[PDB]
Amino acid sequence: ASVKVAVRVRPFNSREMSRDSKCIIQMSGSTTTIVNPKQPKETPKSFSFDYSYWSHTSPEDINYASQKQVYRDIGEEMLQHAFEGYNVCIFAYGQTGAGKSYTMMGKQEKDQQGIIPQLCEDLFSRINDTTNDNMSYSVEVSYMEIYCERVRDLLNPKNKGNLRVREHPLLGPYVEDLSKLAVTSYNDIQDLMDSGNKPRTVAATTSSRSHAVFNIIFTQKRHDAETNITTEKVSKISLVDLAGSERGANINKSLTTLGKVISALAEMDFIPYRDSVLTWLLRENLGGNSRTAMVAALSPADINYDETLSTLRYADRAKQIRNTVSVNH
Ligand SMILES: Nc1ncnc2c1ncn2[C@@H]1O[C@H](COP(=O)(O)OP(=O)(O)NP(=O)(O)O)[C@@H](O)[C@H]1O
Ligand SMILES: [Mg+2]
Repeated sequence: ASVKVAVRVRPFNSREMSRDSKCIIQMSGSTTTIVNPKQPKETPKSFSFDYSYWSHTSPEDINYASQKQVYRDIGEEMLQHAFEGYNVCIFAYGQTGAGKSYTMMGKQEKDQQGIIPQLCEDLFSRINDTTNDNMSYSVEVSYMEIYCERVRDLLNPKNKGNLRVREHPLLGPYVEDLSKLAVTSYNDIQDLMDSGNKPRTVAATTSSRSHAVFNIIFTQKRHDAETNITTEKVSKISLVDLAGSERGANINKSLTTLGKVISALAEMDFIPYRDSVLTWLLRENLGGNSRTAMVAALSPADINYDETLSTLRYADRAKQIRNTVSVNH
């Protein structure tokens, strides 16, 4: 199962309009072409991707990609693998201010919800539409923050101590004492989501330097009538919103390493998964038993050409990543 990759271009931001920025990003079909505003006559660079989201204009535009449409595409696709029993992972990557959070979390207001809110709703909606009484479900959630290789339990602010990332001798990495709460309804998991988004530390001492990881352990129990054993079907849903690649540093280790892992996997001995908390935890999502997808946010502005071309190249490498996947039953 190769890593699926989507790119999404947002509208101009205040910094760009103030510089009379021109749009150097062009989308057609599954192709994305970027123009070099420095070398206009150089041949433009095109990239092929599984999903191309043109969100530079507005919803009044027939060719605009909305939150809903982005979700209903790669969002339902991954949620369905989850239902199939696969571990799943969707992570947003890109330049600081490119639109990673808008894509993953969006705005809790009218029409603006991102992939995480929409997936949670869909997940509960589907569970509640189950008509087979032999099927029962359990949804547990965890939300954390990674900043300077330090882990914070976003579902438990009261705790001011950063959690320890460990390696279970047989079950893989995991954050110690990370809250894992059970929720029986969309509203509950949404109130937990809002609570977590408020606890997040983006203060002002500027732009996001931390990564957020939203984990849902979705368990499907099937009851067999004749003998009383209950087969469990488990799938972990990891929704990641990283810090912008932006434009001794322990504030950026995870990001730099993430790029190395991505490239070394695309090249495929040995990978620095352990060089950073971010790559250590998501090890299995990167090169392991997981259905993984990347969503690459991109500025449409000429002033961000290097940053955006950089993104497109890492987005391109990810596509080359292949993971051995097996349903968990
Ligand atoms: N598709 C979109 N439509 C409308 N506004 C958008 C869209 N994508 C991003 N934005 C806005 O542009 C800014 C970038 O948002 P997000 O907040 O999405 O950035 P990152 O998450 O790109 N930033 P950072 O964490 O600092 O690297 C925000 O003010 C968003 O409201
Ligand atoms: Mg952000």
